[PDB]
Amino acid sequence: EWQENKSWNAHFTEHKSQGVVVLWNENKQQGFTNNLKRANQAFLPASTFKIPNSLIALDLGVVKDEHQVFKWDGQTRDIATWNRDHNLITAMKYSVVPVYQEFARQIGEARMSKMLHAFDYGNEDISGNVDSFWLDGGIRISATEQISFLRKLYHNKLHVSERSQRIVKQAMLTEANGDYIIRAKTGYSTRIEPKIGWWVGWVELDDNVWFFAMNMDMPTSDGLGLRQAITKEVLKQEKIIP
Ligand SMILES: COc1ccccc1-c1cccc(C(=O)O)c1
Ligand SMILES: [Cl-]
Repeated sequence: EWQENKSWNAHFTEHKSQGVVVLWNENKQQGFTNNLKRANQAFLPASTFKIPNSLIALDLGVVKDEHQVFKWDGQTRDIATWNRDHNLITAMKYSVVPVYQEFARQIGEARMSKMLHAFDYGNEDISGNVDSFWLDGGIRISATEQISFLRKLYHNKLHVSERSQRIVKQAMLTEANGDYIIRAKTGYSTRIEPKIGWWVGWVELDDNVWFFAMNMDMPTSDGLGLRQAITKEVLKQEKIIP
């Protein structure tokens, strides 16, 4: 069942923005969103693709574990945190595209395509360059499809090993305190219009889990912090977090 709550639009408009938040109550199997249409519109996944990419790299042995060091290639890039060595944990934390581009090359087109189909991930279309298709190729995924994929990951139901799924969920760890745990991944899509920011993941409570997926218009990098800020305002309004 699905319910549309347009009152959340206030959280976007008060920030002169537009977007969608989708929430899923796992216990009650009920979904909530401010915009049913946009919840089902398909966008480039951008760095949210690091979730499936990590799973595939681990399950194929391209990545041994979360400690393996991927050495900086020595090319100075405009994002300072990328000009350093990384492991899976820090590569996720800092959305280190060049590390995941190498993952994709080693995975290869054939295995990547098969695995995304097994994951039922978005439109499952890797058309484009194997090392950038999630940034400017043909792959697309909606906010509701992100939730479906994330629910499988949470339950270890994706068609990779349990170990691979546990490692990626560890690497998704974003926030934890005495009230909740958030495992999530941000995304920032600029190469194909409309430019958007993503935040997808879930909130673990003592007795329930709330999956979430949001995207919003992102004409400049100035508003990136609104991805988390708007989501949490919705979570607070729905009394999911204090
Ligand atoms: C394509 O990443 C960027 C492009 C332009 C400006 C900043 C970034 C950036 C770099 C790393 C993480 C994030 C982020 O999702 O918060 C954003
Ligand atoms: Cl953990």
